[PDB]
Amino acid sequence: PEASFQVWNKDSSSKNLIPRLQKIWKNYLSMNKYKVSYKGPGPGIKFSAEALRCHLRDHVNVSMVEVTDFPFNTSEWEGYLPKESIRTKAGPWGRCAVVSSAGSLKSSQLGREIDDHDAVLRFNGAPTANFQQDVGTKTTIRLMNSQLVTTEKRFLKDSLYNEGILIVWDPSVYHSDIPKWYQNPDYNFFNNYKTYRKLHPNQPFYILKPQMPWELWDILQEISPEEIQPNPPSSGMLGIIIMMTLCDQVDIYEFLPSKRKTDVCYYYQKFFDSACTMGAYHPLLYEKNLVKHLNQGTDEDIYLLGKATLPGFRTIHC
Ligand SMILES: *[C@@H]1O[C@H](CO)[C@@H](O[C@@H]2O[C@H](CO)[C@@H](O[C@@H]3O[C@H](CO[C@H]4O[C@H](CO)[C@@H](O)[C@H](O)[C@@H]4O[C@@H]4O[C@H](CO)[C@@H](O[C@@H]5O[C@H](CO)[C@H](O)[C@H](O)[C@H]5O)[C@H](O)[C@H]4NC(C)=O)[C@@H](O)[C@H](O[C@H]4O[C@H](CO)[C@@H](O)[C@H](O)[C@@H]4O[C@@H]4O[C@H](CO)[C@@H](O[C@@H]5O[C@H](CO)[C@H](O)[C@H](O)[C@H]5O)[C@H](O)[C@H]4NC(C)=O)[C@@H]3O)[C@H](O)[C@H]2NC(C)=O)[C@H](O)[C@H]1NC(C)=O
Ligand SMILES: Nc1ccn([C@@H]2O[C@H](CO)[C@@H](O)[C@H]2O)c(=O)n1
Repeated sequence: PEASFQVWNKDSSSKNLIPRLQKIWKNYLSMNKYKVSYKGPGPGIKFSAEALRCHLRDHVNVSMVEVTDFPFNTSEWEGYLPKESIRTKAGPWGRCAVVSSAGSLKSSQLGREIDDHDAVLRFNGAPTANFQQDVGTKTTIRLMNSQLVTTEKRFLKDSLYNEGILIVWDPSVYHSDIPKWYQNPDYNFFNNYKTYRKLHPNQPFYILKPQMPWELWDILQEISPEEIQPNPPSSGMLGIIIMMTLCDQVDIYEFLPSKRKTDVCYYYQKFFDSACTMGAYHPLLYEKNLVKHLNQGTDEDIYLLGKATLPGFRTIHC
């Protein structure tokens, strides 16, 4: 007979959520922090995985702030941004993994498998020490939010960040261009970005353009059958899109949860929070519908391995 088990439900909505997280979702809708007014095609639209993958390649500009973008062409910013394009510095690569920071990675024994990709993406302060056998040992790209660069004093100190290519991103006002964003960043990380840059001139450190997270959000809101949190996508979703721009194959682990689904928010932290898996601030719930929708793997691969497989943009149709 055929096995019965549960993997992520592609049509997850707020009505599936715990009432606790339902109120939180509702409240973020209300305090429209980023002054979002969705004016696109309208809540709820169906795409084939082939078409949506191609609607994603075409309508999201994965690009980094360059020294041509005002005011990063001014004297104070001289020599601060990387000379070369990230695409020059990064691959293009063949096998790539995205390591989510979920607690569900604990005792998953993915460490060797994750190490067998040409390049590995991790987030924020997710550490390697003590976790090699569950998480891997290699860090090629690390995507971080601006809050960590602004406020985490460990960012300028801990030897871990000093591995691979770094990227910082910052939530802007909805549809804001670079100069408006620069004047009003969510966190003021510019000082610390500069200060790091002085410390490690050799290691490539990029700033994501503020437009990218909202371009991805538009598609989310357009897909979902209801209003999603008007806050940018999680680092995890942006990281998926990024690696898709740089890889043929992206294997993404414990984003879609395995059977090890747990309230433990992070593998390196000890505190419990269901919201880390299901979403509170980020529209994480709808991102996972998406990743589950584009998933080219089996449902068994999700149950056992927490593994989704999405193909990279380089290998797509029309
Ligand atoms: C992600 O990031 C993406 C990249 O940044 C981004 O994509 C960009 O989107 C923009 C839209 O938002 C889009 O902007 C348009 O740009 C047009 C010009 O582009 C050309 O120059 C830019 C320079 O930046 C370049 O990037 C682009 O590629 C174009 O270069 C051309 O490249 C061709 C390559 O294919 C090349 O052709 C090749 O040549 C080869 C030679 O061997 C070979 O032959 C190849 O086979 C051949 O293909 C070509 O030579 C070259 N051309 C040039 C000039 O360099 C603009 O035209 C356009 O502006 C118009 O539209 C906007 C609205 O969109 C209007 O506001 C604006 O006013 C313009 O409207 C025109 O207005 C004039 C004047 O009023 C009108 O003229 C009248 O016409 C009448 C009838 O004709 C009559 O004559 C009257 O007398 C005239 O007065 C005209 O009709 C109006 N047009 C229209 C349609 O109404 C616009 O700015 C940009 O191109 C995109 N970039 C890329 C790379 O795709 C993307 O948006 C980002 N994603 C997200 C989600 O944000
Ligand atoms: N329990 C968790 C914790 C985190 N995450 C994903 O991992 C990224 C890094 O924090 C987050 O941005 C999020 O995408 C997750 O899916 N589940």
